Amino acid sequence: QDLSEALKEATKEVHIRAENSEFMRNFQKGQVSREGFKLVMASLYHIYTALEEEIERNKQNPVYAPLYFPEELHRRAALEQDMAFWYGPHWQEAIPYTPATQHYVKRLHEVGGTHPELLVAHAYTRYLGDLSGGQVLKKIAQKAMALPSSGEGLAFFTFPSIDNPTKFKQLYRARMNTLEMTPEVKHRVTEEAKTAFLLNIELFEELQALLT
Ligand code: HEM
Repeated sequence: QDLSEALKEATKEVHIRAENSEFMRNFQKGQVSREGFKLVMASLYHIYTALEEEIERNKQNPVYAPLYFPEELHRRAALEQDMAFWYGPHWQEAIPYTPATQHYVKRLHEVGGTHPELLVAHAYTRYLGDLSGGQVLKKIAQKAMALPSSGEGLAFFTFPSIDNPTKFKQLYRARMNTLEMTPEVKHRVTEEAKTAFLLNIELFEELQALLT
């Protein structure tokens, strides 16, 4: 059984739960506020910053290397543009860094520093979702907040080096399936992907509480 299928199957239940967190439910319905959106985007900025520092650390490591697609997928530069848009030119000092974001970042560094064979779980959880449902969420954010089609403020959701998100997803999946894989590693990759999802759910629970 292929890793990319194992992961999708192992995370389908927790995905249903992540979509039905209060924050994403509100989001889905078009009820995102500028404050809420700013909080989540500032949190992703720290998260992707951590994920991508660790992808760099391990880019030559064969437990990750076949998924090294910085030009196409990396999000940090995009989030930096979005932060300047939403928080202004001194965004670096304005943006929050919540404890639930700190927790996710911490685990990202643990995985990247000490269990890099699990980094694929974290890249899967974030990038493949960004290439799928992320595009749906973009449209909702755009309509809710009157964001222009020109893309300012939504650089995170825009992949200028991928023509077709779905084709790239297929490539990414086919490359996932070339990773060297023992039952040990596979079993723990799918577990870690479930933790990645939980860390996101916990971020969302946290943000909702901060907002209400
Ligand atoms: C309201 C919130 C969300 C909506 C509406 C949503 C929507 C979707 C949709 C429509 C797909 C494609 C389904 C398919 O190809 O069969 C999907 C895939 C995915 N989503 Fe989500 N999603 C949401 C939240 C999340 C969150 C919080 C994460 C992770 C943190 C996530 C991660 C993924 C991943 C990794 C995939 C690809 C699954 C695979 O093909 O292996 N999404 N999302």
